Amino acid sequence: AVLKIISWNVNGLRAVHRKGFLKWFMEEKPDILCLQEIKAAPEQLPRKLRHVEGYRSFFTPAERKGYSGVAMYTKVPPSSLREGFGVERFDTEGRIQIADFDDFLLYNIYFPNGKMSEERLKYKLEFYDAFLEDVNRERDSGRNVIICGDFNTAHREIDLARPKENSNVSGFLPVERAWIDKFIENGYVDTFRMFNSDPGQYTWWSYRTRARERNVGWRLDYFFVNEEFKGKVKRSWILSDVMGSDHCPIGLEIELL
Amino acid sequence: AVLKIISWNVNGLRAVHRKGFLKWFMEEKPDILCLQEIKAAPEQLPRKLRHVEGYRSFFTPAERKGYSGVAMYTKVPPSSLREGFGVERFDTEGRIQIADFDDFLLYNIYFPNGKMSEERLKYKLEFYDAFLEDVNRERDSGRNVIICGDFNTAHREIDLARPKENSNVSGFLPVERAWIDKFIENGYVDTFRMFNSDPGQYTWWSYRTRARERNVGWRLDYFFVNEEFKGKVKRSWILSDVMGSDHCPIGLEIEL
DNA sequence: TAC
Ligand SMILES: [Mg+2]
Ligand SMILES: [Mg+2]
Repeated sequence: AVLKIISWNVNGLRAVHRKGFLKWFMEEKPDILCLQEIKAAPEQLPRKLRHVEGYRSFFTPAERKGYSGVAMYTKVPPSSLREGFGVERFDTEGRIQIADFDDFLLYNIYFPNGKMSEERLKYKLEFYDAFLEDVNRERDSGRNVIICGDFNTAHREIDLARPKENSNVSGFLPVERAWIDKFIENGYVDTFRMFNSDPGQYTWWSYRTRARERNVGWRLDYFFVNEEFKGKVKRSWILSDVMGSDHCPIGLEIELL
Repeated sequence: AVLKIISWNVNGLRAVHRKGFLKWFMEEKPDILCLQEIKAAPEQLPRKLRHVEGYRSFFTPAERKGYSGVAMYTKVPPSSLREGFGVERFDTEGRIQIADFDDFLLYNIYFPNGKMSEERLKYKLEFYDAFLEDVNRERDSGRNVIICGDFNTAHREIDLARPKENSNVSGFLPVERAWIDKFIENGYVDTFRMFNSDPGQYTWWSYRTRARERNVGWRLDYFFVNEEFKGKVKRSWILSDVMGSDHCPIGLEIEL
């Protein structure tokens, strides 16, 4: 069987809903949909948006109103849902969904943005570490893992149009890039890079200066899998033509027998 | 599907081979690669360089040793290959490959350089004309055409850092610039200019005075298509960060 | 910097 997973930072779920997100959803027909940056209060979202037919939905909102939050729609009944690493400061921000689908755990993570201050760069980097711990523990216990979402970092120079200009900016600091190196080094694989080695493949573009249409962007959204499981991924692609947010969606297809 | 074509004046194929050209090739994975200025004698090129796995290769060398020559690597063979306009003085210089891939003909042309003398400026301008005749005839017969390579001319002031300084130099003469106007006027489209209107977009830089790193260069390498076919090009870009020659590669992507 |  083929299983299709889509990840998308929607930059506010009401914003894209007004833009016809539900129509794109019914067109795309993923088995599981992972969303980052919901912003809205789940209980007071449109009923049509909470209960889309054929899917069970899960919302993990931040404590702060109108901020962060993630969500998962799934055709597959999950055998558990965990919403944190069990570390207070990392679990109150609405960044974490870990869903068990038997063949694999699926991590839907909105990784912190480090731009706004030095405090938040530290917080991001330490979130990186807590996530590595968590996924390693699950992986060593024998679970296959799929990790998707917005990492807020471009891995290599190939992953953003403007590498030199940003070597000093959060999202392309050598500290952040080393963590991804270390993460990969721990037995995890950047799925998109299994199939496509071309530059100019991006998932986020600045709203300012017509950047998307000039294709001056970054790859911030990844699907990762543990090494053992990699032979199950048939494809990993970028849905470049889907608009409505400063991020575009990314797809994963896995084959399971 | 999506088909990727790359055009690159390698300024001598041995020179860039030594510089790790084969490694860039395997990184980039074009469906078709078009190369201008081979210089070397095909039969005595490295076997690794002639027979790269996954590609058929075609070399069209000049009669003159160590001079000019063009080449095409292609994952999918063409059904025909023509190596000239059928005009003697234009066809002995290793400047011309016309490959038929059914959906389109692909012209891989190393256009002549007019700097060295008045004789060669005339030769270049008349080569321009013979090429216009040819592509027009193929286009009128209904074929879709992609033309790529080194035109040895910057079209407009936007296409070189130093326009006033060179209004008197071959490569930016008004005579050469008018021919590109007339060529476009004949129903052909400068693909790069469909997507990017910024200045400072160049494909060649002088080796002297750190010109590349000061970005004082020229756009001399183009992908052109006939008007009818233009809706099929998804993108046309310059691969600025690829080194090894005084020219950098340019890319085309088409959806068939 | 166009040799
Ligand atoms: Mg956002
Ligand atoms: Mg040269």
